[PDB]
Amino acid sequence: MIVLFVDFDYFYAQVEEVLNPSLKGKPVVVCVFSGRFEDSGAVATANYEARKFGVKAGIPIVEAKKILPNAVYLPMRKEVYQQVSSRIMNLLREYSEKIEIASIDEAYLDISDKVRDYREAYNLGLEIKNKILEKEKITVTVGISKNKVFAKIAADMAKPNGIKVIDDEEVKRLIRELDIADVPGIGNITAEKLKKLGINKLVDTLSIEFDKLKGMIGEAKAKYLISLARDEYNEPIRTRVRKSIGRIVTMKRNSRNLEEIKPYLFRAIEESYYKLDKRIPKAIHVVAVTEDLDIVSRGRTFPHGISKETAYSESVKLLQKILEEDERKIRRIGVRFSKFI
DNA sequence: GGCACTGATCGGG
DNA sequence: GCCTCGATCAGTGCC
Ligand SMILES: Nc1ccn([C@H]2C[C@H](O)[C@@H](COP(=O)(O)OP(=O)(O)OP(=O)(O)O)O2)c(=O)n1
Ligand SMILES: [Ca+2]
Ligand SMILES: [Ca+2]
Ligand SMILES: [Ca+2]
Repeated sequence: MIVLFVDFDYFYAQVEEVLNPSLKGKPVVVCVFSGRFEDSGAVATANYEARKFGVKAGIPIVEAKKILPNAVYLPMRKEVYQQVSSRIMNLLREYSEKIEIASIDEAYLDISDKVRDYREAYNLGLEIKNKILEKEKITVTVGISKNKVFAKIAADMAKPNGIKVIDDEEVKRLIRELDIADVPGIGNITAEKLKKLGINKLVDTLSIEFDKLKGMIGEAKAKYLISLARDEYNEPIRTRVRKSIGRIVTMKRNSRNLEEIKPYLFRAIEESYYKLDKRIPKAIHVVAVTEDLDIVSRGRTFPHGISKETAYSESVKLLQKILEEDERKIRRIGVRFSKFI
């Protein structure tokens, strides 16, 4: 088919600029402050003026300040970005009945029934860009190609404030030339399991015999890569259904005292029910992040919905199970809810 | 043998 | 750091 992928530019930082245009041209850094002490936490994202100098998503706020001590550091206002995002997604709904909202700032549209060729798709992407800038003053990047994967690769290639088509010949080109590490779904861990098999371009997956592949990276990832390499990857645009909702907070200090952990757990439950809104979950998981940043979790499913009160008692029992079965101290604690009615 | 669960892992935003 | 974060894996109960 023809797939049009849309990815909002430096999204959180850009929303802050739209709400305060005085920020334009200055380096802006959106931060997630944990609360342990002044400037503990991580950068969620930064605009290009800050990113130019190495201030990127994930780094410690303290490291960012080392690099650009005079930048504007703003606390993440996720609920604001979520509202702006919801409005832009509503705009995209008008350009295709088949839309897949992939995350807070990305969506795929199947525009097969809306255009005959790539020339026409390109024009449709420009139209969408202009509509989003018109209504919300947000810039975005558009990628277009024959499937979801190469559409995303296109947008990657053209950001910021871009638009690009990857046509059939170029798809055949990329299967040959593009490094596997640049293929969506290959991370550091799988990339280096591939290097260690010698695989470094997509075409190579087709000459290695399946089980050396499957054996090392898994059945699913092997099939995925092979289908891309055969130019046979087809995955429809499907509406996404939220499968879980939760909240995990950082404690003021590592601990494995139940009475000390409890107040953070109950706050996580409270904030989680607020986010659930009308969704009633049948499953609850307590989730612990250990001092060495590992993640442990224990859950229970009920043949019925979980009332806040049942969430409160069950969560303590689940936290207790985690304390027995793992002796590392806990750094972050929260819950996730799922299996909605 | 293979389906339905579970917690851990991996890739990603 | 936190997720309006989900998919897939190995280990297992089960038919
Ligand atoms: N480790 C990360 C990565 C991303 N985000 C959030 C903030 C980003 O703005 C948003 C979108 O991700 P991109 O990965 O799309 O980030 P920008 O949109 O920030 O980057 P770009 O303009 O390159 O797309 O998700 C986050 O909180 N933590
Ligand atoms: Ca994105
Ligand atoms: Ca983006
Ligand atoms: Ca990559």
